[PDB]
Amino acid sequence: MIILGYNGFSQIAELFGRLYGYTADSVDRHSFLGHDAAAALFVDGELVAAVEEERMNRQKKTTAFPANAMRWCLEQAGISYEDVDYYAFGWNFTAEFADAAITGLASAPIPPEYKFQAIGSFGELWNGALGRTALIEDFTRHTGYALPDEKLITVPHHRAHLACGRTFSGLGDAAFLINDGQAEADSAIMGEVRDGKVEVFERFTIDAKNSLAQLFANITRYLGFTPNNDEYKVMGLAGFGKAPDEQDNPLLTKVVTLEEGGRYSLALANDPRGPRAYDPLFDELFDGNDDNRQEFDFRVRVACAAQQVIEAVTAHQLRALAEATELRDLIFEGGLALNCVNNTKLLEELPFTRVEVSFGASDPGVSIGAAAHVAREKSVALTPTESPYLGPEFGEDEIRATLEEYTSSVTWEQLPSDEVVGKTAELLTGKTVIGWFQGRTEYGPRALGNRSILANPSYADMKDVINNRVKHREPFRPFAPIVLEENAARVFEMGRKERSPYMTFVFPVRPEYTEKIAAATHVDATSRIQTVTEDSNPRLAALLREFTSRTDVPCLVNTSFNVAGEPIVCSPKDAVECFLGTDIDHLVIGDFLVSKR
Ligand SMILES: NC(=O)OP(=O)(O)OC[C@H]1O[C@@H](n2cnc3c(N)ncnc32)[C@H](O)[C@@H]1O
Ligand SMILES: [Mg+2]
Repeated sequence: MIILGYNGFSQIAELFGRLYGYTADSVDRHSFLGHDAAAALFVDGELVAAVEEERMNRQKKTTAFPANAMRWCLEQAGISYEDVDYYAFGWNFTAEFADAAITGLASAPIPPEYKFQAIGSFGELWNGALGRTALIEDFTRHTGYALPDEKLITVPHHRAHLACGRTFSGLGDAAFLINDGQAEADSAIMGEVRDGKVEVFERFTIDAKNSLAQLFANITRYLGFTPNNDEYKVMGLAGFGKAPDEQDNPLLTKVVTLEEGGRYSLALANDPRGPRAYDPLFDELFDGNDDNRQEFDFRVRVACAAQQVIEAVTAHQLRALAEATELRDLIFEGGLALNCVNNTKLLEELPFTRVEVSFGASDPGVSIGAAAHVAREKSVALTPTESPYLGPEFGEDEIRATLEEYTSSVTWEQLPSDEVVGKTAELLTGKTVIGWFQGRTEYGPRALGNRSILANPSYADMKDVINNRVKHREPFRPFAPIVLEENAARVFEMGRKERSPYMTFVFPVRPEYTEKIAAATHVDATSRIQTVTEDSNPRLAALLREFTSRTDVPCLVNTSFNVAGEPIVCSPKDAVECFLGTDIDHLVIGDFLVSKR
């Protein structure tokens, strides 16, 4: 039983650019489905391989067919397209949905002129990208394998999110919340998993016009940031501000309405100007004009408001789900689980003992999920696994061959394998920013110490220094720390958590370490931490013991290894080209210590 799950449409790029004006140069360029195209391959229940097409084609959140990733996934498992039993697509645009979607459109309080325009666009998206026919054509043009209808199973988007979380959570019977920007028809659902069987409580299912995630997205656009690429900047800005009273939160009274059964709805959900309608309504709530919106204290006030909406709405949803079932082990998946601040708050302030958000809570995870969903259904007992390190590895010979292609630009020494960790630790004792390239490429949006820039957080000026050594760093972004699992409770206020290996939860820094791990903390006194063990990342675990024995510092800064708007480096080619395009001191890539000439 070989099952491959994927996500992408080659024509989705073209169609949104034309129909909705969402073009490659627009701030709305990441705001259409198919973003975070990828492949994930299960052989006999072991998740053998996975990587996002953004890492291969080097184009961020690429909506493309994941051709290079599917190539690589098959190569890793040493098979071809024809050995795969079922392909899993992480969207389920069936005829039944399209039947309901038109029927829905027909039945709506709208001038029929807007109705023709909408139904016709949905047609262009249907025929162009979404439909089972477009899919089979799209696959067949790109792989060269002609995909038998038999071998293609489309998974409901939200169900694909669910399948990702279950694969990595460790749990059995669990409650769950999926809350993403938009699915086929829903924007969020809740239910439970009991003794293998998923059950959606349809009573909580929120429609796509009442989208909590896309409200935050509109807010991100409002403040001159890229919606669907820069929402953390809002979360980030909520750090420098005080939350209003919930009765004093303009967005929580004139935009969002809390309904019984943990439901909610939005003013201007049915306005046929689309979502851009909220732009002037936001000016009418926050003094907004053309010399105040992209300002700081403005950005901060809004941010706090938006962040509180997020905290407020999701809190309601989960309260409801509390009575709806007995279970207190929660799976939170979908893109609103990217709000790591909010994730901690749900855990601590609500009745769920355990809350598991995976490194694939976002759409990148729906490629893994799509495959997992089909497998479990095929009674294929799934080998439990916690590892995000699912992408391309590189040998000692492939790195040495790449560094020789750059003899003119960099020098390098090849250290003995088990001395590297200790030599990098000695460097890291200084005001030194490091490139760290080891093991298989990590999956999802956060770098978890295989394609990382590392640095010593103990020096007070290190924040300013990292941002200066790696020019081309994207602003409004705080630095996150790595720590060994054992030092987590000592250094951070963990509450109900004993470990956070994916940077999915934020935690307050205890006062006795605030000067020691400064660079890896926000002004909120918060760190989006990655716990590390000899089991999860032995080389990374080892680095920390060497670094900590020398400095008595328990944490290293771990920030994504990339320039602005470029995705995380995948190849060693990628790593060196980045190292040279930055003022980073050194690059430790496998057993090699690269320096510049
Ligand atoms: N399925 C689909 O359409 O893609 P998806 O599941 O990846 O959507 C993620 C959604 O979460 C929003 N989002 C991203 N980061 C966020 C954060 N920190 N807080 C709140 N919303 C966030 C983001 O703007 C987007 O609306
Ligand atoms: Mg999604």
